[PDB]
Amino acid sequence: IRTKPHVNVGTIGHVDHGKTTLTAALTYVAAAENPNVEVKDYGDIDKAPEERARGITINTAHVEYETAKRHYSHVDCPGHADYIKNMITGAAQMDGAILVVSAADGPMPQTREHILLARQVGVPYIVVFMNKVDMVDDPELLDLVEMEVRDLLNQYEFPGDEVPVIRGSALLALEEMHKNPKTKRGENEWVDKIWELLDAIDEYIPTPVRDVDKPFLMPVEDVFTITGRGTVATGRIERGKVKVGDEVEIVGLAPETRKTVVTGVEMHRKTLQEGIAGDNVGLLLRGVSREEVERGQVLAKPGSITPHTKFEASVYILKKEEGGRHTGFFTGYRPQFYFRTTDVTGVVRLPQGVEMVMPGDNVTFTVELIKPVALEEGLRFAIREGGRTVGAGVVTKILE
Amino acid sequence: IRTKPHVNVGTIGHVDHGKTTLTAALTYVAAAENPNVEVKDYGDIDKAPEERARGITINTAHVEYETAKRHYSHVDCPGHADYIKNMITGAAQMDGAILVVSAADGPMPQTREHILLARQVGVPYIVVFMNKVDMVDDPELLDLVEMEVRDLLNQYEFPGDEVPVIRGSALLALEEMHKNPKTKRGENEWVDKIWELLDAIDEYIPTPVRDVDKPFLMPVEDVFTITGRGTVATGRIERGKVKVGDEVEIVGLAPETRKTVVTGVEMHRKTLQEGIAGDNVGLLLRGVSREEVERGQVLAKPGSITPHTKFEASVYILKKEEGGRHTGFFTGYRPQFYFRTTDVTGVVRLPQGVEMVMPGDNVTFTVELIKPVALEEGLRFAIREGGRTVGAGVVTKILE
Amino acid sequence: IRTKPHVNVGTIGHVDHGKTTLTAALTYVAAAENPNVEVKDYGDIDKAPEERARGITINTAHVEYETAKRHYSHVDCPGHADYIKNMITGAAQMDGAILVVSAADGPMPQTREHILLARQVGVPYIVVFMNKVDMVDDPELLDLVEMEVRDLLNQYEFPGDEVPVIRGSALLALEEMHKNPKTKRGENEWVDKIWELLDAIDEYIPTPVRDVDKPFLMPVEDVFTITGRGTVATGRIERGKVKVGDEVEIVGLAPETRKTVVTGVEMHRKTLQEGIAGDNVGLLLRGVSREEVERGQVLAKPGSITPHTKFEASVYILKKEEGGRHTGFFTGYRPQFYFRTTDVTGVVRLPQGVEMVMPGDNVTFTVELIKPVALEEGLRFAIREGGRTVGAGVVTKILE
RNA sequence: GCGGAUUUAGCUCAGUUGGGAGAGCGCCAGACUGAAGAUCUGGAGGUCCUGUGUUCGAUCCACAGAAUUCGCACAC
RNA sequence: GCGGAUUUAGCUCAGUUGGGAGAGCGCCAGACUGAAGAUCUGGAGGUCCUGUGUUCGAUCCACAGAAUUCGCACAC
RNA sequence: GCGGAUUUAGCUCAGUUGGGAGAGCGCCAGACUGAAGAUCUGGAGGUCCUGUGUUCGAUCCACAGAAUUCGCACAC
Ligand SMILES: CC/C=C/[C@@H](OC(N)=O)[C@@H](Cl)[C@H](O)CC(=O)[C@@H](O)[C@H](O)[C@H](C)/C(Cl)=C/C=C/C=C(C)/C=C/C=C/C(=O)O[C@@H]1C[C@@H](C(=O)O)CC[C@@H]1O
Ligand SMILES: CC/C=C/[C@@H](OC(N)=O)[C@@H](Cl)[C@H](O)CC(=O)[C@@H](O)[C@H](O)[C@H](C)/C(Cl)=C/C=C/C=C(C)/C=C/C=C/C(=O)O[C@@H]1C[C@@H](C(=O)O)CC[C@@H]1O
Ligand SMILES: CC/C=C/[C@@H](OC(N)=O)[C@@H](Cl)[C@H](O)CC(=O)[C@@H](O)[C@H](O)[C@H](C)/C(Cl)=C/C=C/C=C(C)/C=C/C=C/C(=O)O[C@@H]1C[C@@H](C(=O)O)CC[C@@H]1O
Ligand SMILES: Nc1nc2c(ncn2[C@@H]2O[C@H](COP(=O)(O)OP(=O)(O)NP(=O)(O)O)[C@@H](O)[C@H]2O)c(=O)[nH]1
Ligand SMILES: Nc1nc2c(ncn2[C@@H]2O[C@H](COP(=O)(O)OP(=O)(O)NP(=O)(O)O)[C@@H](O)[C@H]2O)c(=O)[nH]1
Ligand SMILES: Nc1nc2c(ncn2[C@@H]2O[C@H](COP(=O)(O)OP(=O)(O)NP(=O)(O)O)[C@@H](O)[C@H]2O)c(=O)[nH]1
Ligand SMILES: [Mg+2]
Ligand SMILES: [Mg+2]
Ligand SMILES: [Mg+2]
Repeated sequence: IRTKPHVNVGTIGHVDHGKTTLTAALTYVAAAENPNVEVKDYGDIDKAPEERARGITINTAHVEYETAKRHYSHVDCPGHADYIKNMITGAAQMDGAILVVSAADGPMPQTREHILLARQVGVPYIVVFMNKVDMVDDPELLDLVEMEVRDLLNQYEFPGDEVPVIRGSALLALEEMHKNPKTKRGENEWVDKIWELLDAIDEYIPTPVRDVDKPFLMPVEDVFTITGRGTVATGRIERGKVKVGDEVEIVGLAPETRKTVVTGVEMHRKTLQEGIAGDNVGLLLRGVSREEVERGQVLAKPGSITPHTKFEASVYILKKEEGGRHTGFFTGYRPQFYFRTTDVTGVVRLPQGVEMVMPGDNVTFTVELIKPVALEEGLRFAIREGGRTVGAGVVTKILE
Repeated sequence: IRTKPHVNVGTIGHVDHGKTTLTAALTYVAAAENPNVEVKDYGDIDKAPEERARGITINTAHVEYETAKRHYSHVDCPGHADYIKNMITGAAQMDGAILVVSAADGPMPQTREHILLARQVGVPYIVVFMNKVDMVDDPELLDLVEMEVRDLLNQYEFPGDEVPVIRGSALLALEEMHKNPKTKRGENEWVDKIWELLDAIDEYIPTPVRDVDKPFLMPVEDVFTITGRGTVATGRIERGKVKVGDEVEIVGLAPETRKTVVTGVEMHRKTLQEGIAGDNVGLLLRGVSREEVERGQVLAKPGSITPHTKFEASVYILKKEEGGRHTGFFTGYRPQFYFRTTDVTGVVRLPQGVEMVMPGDNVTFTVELIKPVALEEGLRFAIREGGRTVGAGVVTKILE
Repeated sequence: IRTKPHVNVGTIGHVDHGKTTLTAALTYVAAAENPNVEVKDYGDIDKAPEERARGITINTAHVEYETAKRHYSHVDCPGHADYIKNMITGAAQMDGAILVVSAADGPMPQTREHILLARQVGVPYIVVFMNKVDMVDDPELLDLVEMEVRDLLNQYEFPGDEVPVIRGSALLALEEMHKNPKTKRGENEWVDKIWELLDAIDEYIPTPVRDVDKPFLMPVEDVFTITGRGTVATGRIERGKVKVGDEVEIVGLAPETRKTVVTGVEMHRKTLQEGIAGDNVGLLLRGVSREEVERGQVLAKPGSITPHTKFEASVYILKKEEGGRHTGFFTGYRPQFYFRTTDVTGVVRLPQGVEMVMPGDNVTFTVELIKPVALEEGLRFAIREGGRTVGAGVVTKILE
């Protein structure tokens, strides 16, 4: 149901500091208007039996909403160390984010780690939201805990002292949107900190510009059997657009390029004609159950960039100084490689010249994924092995 | 069509002495009443073109009937040496039998061999029926030929002089039931010897007690494509009971456990609800032609005791003195093993202790059937190789 | 639509001398009557885009017609050296032919080669048609160019001076049948040379006698998907006859003997009951597209002479003197063998006696075709390797 | 459930009465060829389908199994 | 039925005019390791897809085949 | 998307704290047999599923992967 500017964002921060809560406080604060802005409550997201059981976001969750000017595609990341993988993924099919941060616990393990991941994953812009303020009173402490986030956002090459420290409270401002569902701006002093936070979004993040000029390509971000029909693959398409009924294909993880039909093309549960650039679309397909498509492949019309096992690439191994490894490695190294959606382990086989790649080193070499994948010379990709990120690089070529 | 006590029995004796004839003389003598007791004439049984052609029972045949008190499941065994296999089988899914014996030919090769088989196969009780009397007149000969059957039934550990020697004539008493179809007891002096014979059945054999408390299990005794539908597997179930329409399985001879439906559950050609314990039932199945089930497997609902190739067992090798072998044997010995229904050759592999099993020896060891089978620790089984029985034993364990 | 005597013939001669033209001049000259004799124009035959593009007959073409007495099955052969293969084929499912020869170019490469092929392929009778006369005027040249064809037809063991030299013009006599469609004999002096040519056919070729007393056997000469139905296999059957609806089989080239149905049995596009002996029939089949039958096999009812890879044979290797090879050869020799329809390479393996077959030599030995084929002891066959014919021989036996 | 077959060297076929099997085609050598193919002379290879019995000893006989093949029947 | 390709070492690719082909990746050695992986130095391997012709001699040329690939047509 | 398993010699199973694993069943030897089978005494074989980290050193520990298995959920 076409209309406004669909930008991509999200919340990423330590565990239990607020990512998940300050989310409804968007599907309410800016929902207190537009019939578009719907009912995205807390326990709403954390649908998972376990999630709500443990009390933490494990599984990635995304709940849209629109200010006035721009429409948004805001994703909610988990904070537990155990689940960065998921977290990572998200921050990949987005651009620019809200650094959820406890104003009562200062920075923390994930605080860093996440920003760092951001830094690593290259993310565009960030804006703090010094939250849980209400728990904090002593001012010498509220200032004192902004001087550390600037400090930190610096350390990880970032606007540091240039960034917005929208001190606020995700809960109080959400206990309001609950009482008075349609409270508007300039009404609640808590539903105000929120706006300042958006007046920083619209204010910090510039644009979600792209291009739908090159074929079907859906970085399959998700899959489910939606009762009564076939199955849908949610996932912010990079470059394509899908008018239901398009003979398609899945290019990746699965053996051969599976073909089916887009006879199902929703979007935010609100059917669209043919989703476009960066729009987190969501289509069904005729003849491809879940058993026919998993997070990872690239739903791509017959003929879009092919699947590969081998290939070549220009890589930059981060120094330990950048969270990379501290010991070089040589051929036989099998670190999983990340390609937008999924991640697959590949067996590095250094060039017939180099002998031992080292931290800091910037090099070239071959790879041989344990599975198949959508490759294209220039297709920049990331590398992480046991515990952390090691180096970034591009697909300099292809071999099979 | 439920009602009386279904006991299991049969006729076993030399070839041409009478087993097959003194059979109708039951489906008549006690048929001269109850509408249940039907038309089971001679040539009726020997349906086989060849059987009636050669003049001998080759193929196993069973024709029910009921006295007054108990109902019976009486089976007719062949006598020719060439066909003991069949004979054996029968005497397995029965209990207690009528030793058909010519009163004009004394005991004979099969006389012994069969009793012995009985003895070997462990059979409960036996009652002679010194037959063809009419051919015999001289009394010093009728007594004289009872003193040898006691003598013999002794030799093969049996009630010997305790057993019933119901001297009689299977033909004359069957030429009556032919003339006067409904002649009753105390009428024909030949149709009387018959009763004395039953008044010895009811009198000798005690009970056919059992239990239907453990799953589907049909020792598939027979198979045929019954015009217009699918196919039926006759075979006195040991422990189960089948209400038509039960999703089932065949566990044995065939590769994998074939699944189908009991949409066909006759019994004596007289449909029953759900046949039970030791009742020689007879059910059809949806999706399993003859080409899907052969004498041997165990029609057993999904989950009953599994199929095995390997396994362990406690065995008693009979001494030569007991009709067993006279030379020991060692590993590499491939004697077929008998499991209720069918019989399969297995490659004995003695324990890593014993070197040469000997007659008389009672031992333990491994086996490895040439095919698959329904095993269960405690599942007692028999062994016979070329020509005779060698030893009996139980499935002490299982291996695969 | 049964009626007259179906004899088999054709035109074979150098390239561009006339084979293709003096063809319509039959579907016209003798068509100027009988409604049977239809519209077979020049460019009609050469339907092929390329054929008419290059200006030469590459592809074999056959266009029927009937004099008065006998009906004919006349085939048009290509002349270009590049396409003898095709040419050859034709002259196989025919008998007796018209040596098309330019009266303005004397004999030529193919002139010889073709006659020779004829001679080689054993062909029965031949009649010249010294054509393009109109281009020629000087008589000392028209005689002079008949004295060379007799000369030649001699050289290649033939009636030589006994044969008909029906001097004529295929074009002029075809420019008439165009103007006056129903011009009759004794009318056009050019449409007369034609008759003389037929009055030489009927006059030279004696009979197309045969026998339909042995099973289905269609030397599959052609295949096409005929819009709306299944597919048809044209091809002068040797011995069979096919009433539509016959369960059939294809015995050759294809892996296993494919079975289908003759639910389609045309003939000259004029349905017949059940085509017969030597009649270039044409039947469809239920369940065998083109993808199920190619030029070569033998459509032969279930059970006709089997497929073979190995086999034995009595062979006569032609001397160089006969256009055969000039160097002997030994085991390992893989010359393609010709069997009526298709031709397949086979690996000769000389007998455990001979060491080196030589030109002139007449021998015996084994073969092992690269594919499967319809064999029968006595099934005479020809041999040609790179460029030419080498020797003829029969299937003395079979091996697999 | 019953009857006839046939089971042998990697392949196709032989052969026999118990002292334990032979051909071609491969196969690998040596000769010849730069090499290949062809050829010549050699060589290796078989639990003689399996068990048990009998025998001093079983490819063989007896008794029992098995695979593949042509047939006979039967709640048939 | 007709035309273009491409056929090479176990894998992926080279290479050339007739005297008979070279790389990586395997592969196996030797060094180093308790061993592995990594590495270093060696080694083996190709009937140059097949036949025939021509030649003293064919990976190569000629004539004929074959597999896989992109196209052309046709009772089409 | 989340959790429990289990991964070891050709096969079936052991075993442990970091100095690097043991049984049967095969497997091949030698004895015995003409040979077979049986038996006796020997022998060979495992990257301890994979990478990296830590360590002097990894089957083992840590961090990351993988296959197979039992469960939990979800435009579910
Ligand atoms: C899903 C597939 C997606 C792939 C792409 O993703 C995208 N974009 O989707 C990849 Cl291909 C990106 O396109 C690549 C990209 O964007 C590039 O631009 C790179 O990102 C860029 C070249 C890098 Cl790699 C920058 C790294 C900067 C690191 C810094 C400043 C480190 C922080 C140091 C502070 C600190 O104190 O850290 C502590 C201590 C430390 C120690 O002890 O030294 C250890 C670590 C600790 O945290
Ligand atoms: C279908 C599968 C069914 C299996 C079961 O079956 C069932 N039950 O269904 C089996 Cl598992 C049974 O459950 C086992 C069972 O029941 C046990 O109780 C055994 O049966 C029991 C331990 C045995 Cl084995 C007793 C044997 C007795 C033998 C005697 C008394 C021998 C006779 C001697 C006389 C004679 O002179 O014979 C001559 C001469 C002789 C020579 O020369 O010495 C040779 C032979 C001649 O005939
Ligand atoms: C499609 C399968 C069909 C197979 C059959 O097909 C059928 N029938 O369908 C085959 Cl199985 C036939 O049934 C076989 C058959 O019929 C037999 O009867 C043979 O045909 C017969 C035994 C032969 Cl082989 C005769 C050959 C005669 C050759 C001659 C007289 C040669 C001419 C010489 C003149 C000359 O100067 O030639 C020059 C010079 C020369 C040189 O230099 O020496 C070289 C060549 C030049 O042209
Ligand atoms: N005092 C105070 N408590 C808050 C505020 N925001 C959230 N909380 C409390 O913290 C709880 C859990 O925080 P939540 O938003 O789910 O954390 P998260 O970012 O999803 N972390 P993770 O998913 O990784 O466990 C809330 O339910 C609420 O009680 C706030 O602004 N002030
Ligand atoms: N005199 C006389 N003959 C009899 C008697 N019973 C049977 N017979 C004869 O013996 C014939 C065959 O006997 P039958 O019962 O078939 O023998 P069986 O027990 O089936 N033996 P098998 O089947 O092994 O051949 C009968 O048809 C009949 O003529 C009897 O009591 N007296
Ligand atoms: N002067 C003259 N020209 C003729 C005559 N017959 C044919 N032609 C010419 O030659 C042309 C081509 O001859 P055609 O019959 O197709 O030759 P073909 O026998 O099919 N040879 P190929 O098919 O092998 O090329 C005709 O179109 C026509 O112009 C004739 O009798 N006289
Ligand atoms: Mg969260
Ligand atoms: Mg009988
Ligand atoms: Mg032509």
